[PDB]
Amino acid sequence: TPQNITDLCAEYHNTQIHTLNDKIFSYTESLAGKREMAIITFKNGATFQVEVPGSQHIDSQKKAIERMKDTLRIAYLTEAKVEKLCVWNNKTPHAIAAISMAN
Amino acid sequence: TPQNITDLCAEYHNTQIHTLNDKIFSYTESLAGKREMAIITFKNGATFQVEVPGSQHIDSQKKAIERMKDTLRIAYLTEAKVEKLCVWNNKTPHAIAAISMAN
Amino acid sequence: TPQNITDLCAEYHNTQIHTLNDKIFSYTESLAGKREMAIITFKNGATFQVEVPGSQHIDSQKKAIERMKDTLRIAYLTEAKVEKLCVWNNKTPHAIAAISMAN
Amino acid sequence: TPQNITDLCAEYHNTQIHTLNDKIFSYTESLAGKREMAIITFKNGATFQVEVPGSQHIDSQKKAIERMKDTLRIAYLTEAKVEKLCVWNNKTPHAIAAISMAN
Amino acid sequence: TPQNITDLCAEYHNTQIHTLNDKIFSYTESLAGKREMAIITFKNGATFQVEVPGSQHIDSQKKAIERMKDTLRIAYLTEAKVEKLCVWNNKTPHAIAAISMAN
Repeated sequence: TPQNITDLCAEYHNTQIHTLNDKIFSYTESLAGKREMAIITFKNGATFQVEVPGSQHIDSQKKAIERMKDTLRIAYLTEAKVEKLCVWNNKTPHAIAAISMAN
Repeated sequence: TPQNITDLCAEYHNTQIHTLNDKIFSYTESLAGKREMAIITFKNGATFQVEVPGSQHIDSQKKAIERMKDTLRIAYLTEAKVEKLCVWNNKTPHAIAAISMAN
Repeated sequence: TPQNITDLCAEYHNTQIHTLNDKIFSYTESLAGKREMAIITFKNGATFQVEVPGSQHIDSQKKAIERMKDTLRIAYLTEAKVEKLCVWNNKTPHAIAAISMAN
Repeated sequence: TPQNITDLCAEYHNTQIHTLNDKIFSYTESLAGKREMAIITFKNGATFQVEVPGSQHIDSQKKAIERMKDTLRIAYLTEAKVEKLCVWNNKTPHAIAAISMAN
Repeated sequence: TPQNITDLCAEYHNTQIHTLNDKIFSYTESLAGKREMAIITFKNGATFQVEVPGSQHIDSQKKAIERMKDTLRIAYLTEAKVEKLCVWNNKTPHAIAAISMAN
């Protein structure tokens, strides 16, 4: 298994690492039909989503999508520094695949 | 895919944005039959609900409704500032579709 | 839908409002068979339960019963002020139907 | 329904009350197969388990077992004082049936 | 049942105890397909995973794997000291089987 987010991210196509080293500036979540998603931003203007679950996702990802939204909410509320995000860059906003937190 | 709450809200019929920029004043939840819901208020008097799950909701919204009540409870307890709510205005109290949190 | 806990409470028989305006003094939880319940008290001694799920409950209430126990535990640990409880008074201890928190 | 943990405990065979009036000293949890359980200790050395779910358990206890592990973890992390435990004493470590927390 | 993490760990083949007595330095989680996992590190460089649920795991472990990831997240965010990890050391990074928190 990968030992860090960068190596993990590199195992997939259409991804990139963003380095934030900053707490989340805003947290948005929606229960509206077909937009059951979360959106975060950072003070540098960067915006990211956790995608609406869809046919691109495999079954094993469903619980992990829900966990990620849990993680972003509590990170936001505790002002935890986000080190890096692994994202898919073929979506707008870029779609979160992985998160690391440090410092 | 929308990049913020305002753009997301605009995709739906019978919605509007309320700007609060304030912590939640009160949090109420019920387990009584047919009233399994949450109600929040702000010190300006504004009252909002998370609706009881019903036939106006698609399968994908059900988990998101449960998440929203989780979010409102922990926002209330941490005194997190609510920036905006996207609501359906064809319900009373107006029914929450989305929330953004920021300072 | 109801604007507040008092109006919600009045939609049901065998209920009353207790106004506490105080934090929970004690929290008790059981996994023992046929007693899978929570009990709370306030400083004055008044005692309330979240009932064991039973025949009186409709299916939609089951997730709400679990949420209520989650709410009581975190309210207890954070010393959140409980404003009101809506309770069924045909049980002993009185059985919680709804809770409002406000500072 | 019982008004408190001591009365609840007395409804069962093979139980006793431990009065700790102390925070949890250590919290242990395992995902290893057939040992999916939690263990806590107190500074006095007293050790308690949440049992692995088994044939002795009824369906209604499954969620409550998960909830108790949730409760012990957050009590441990918040340094919440544990008042009493109701335990089954026909197991080693003694198996938790119920917990009370008070200031 | 085992009374502590060291004795639990010894019940299994291909395990060892690591003694950290330190808070988690970094927390990483992924929702990417086939890498639905968490990774933690300590400041001494030690790196550990919660393995992706697979066919090595029995059904009772599935909920416990999710719980473990919940625990590591909240331990990280609260700066809780991790005492020991029981790991399988036939995986790289070593795969977490159990955790103890004290002190």
